[PDB]
Amino acid sequence: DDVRQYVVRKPLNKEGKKPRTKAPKIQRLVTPRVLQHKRRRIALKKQRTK
RNA sequence: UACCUGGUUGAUCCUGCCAGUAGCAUAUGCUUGUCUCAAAGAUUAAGCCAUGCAUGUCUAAGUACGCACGGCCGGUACAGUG
Repeated sequence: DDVRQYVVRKPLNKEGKKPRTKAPKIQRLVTPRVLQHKRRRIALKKQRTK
């Protein structure tokens, strides 16, 4: 199940400033780039052995 | 530039030092118009210190929910400067 949709977003409301909601950058999350880094590491091991 | 000169005697040769003589280095005195380079609290006290400064640092690439600013949908985790 999606995890980014379940983060707590904090609301902001300043005098004169239009209102906005802000959410933190989720850490230790699995993204395509984490998998890409893992695959590149594994492939580097492959080329070393070869 | 491998150099000497005055002084012992009534006078003479000599030992021999004193003094002269030139540079260099620190201080000091007098004087001082340009211009270039340039040493400089070592000597006495490695004595004592008011105050200020002299060591900080972020990239695309460790960590950003500081509206501190800021976007184009404030129902798309993280837009960016920070």
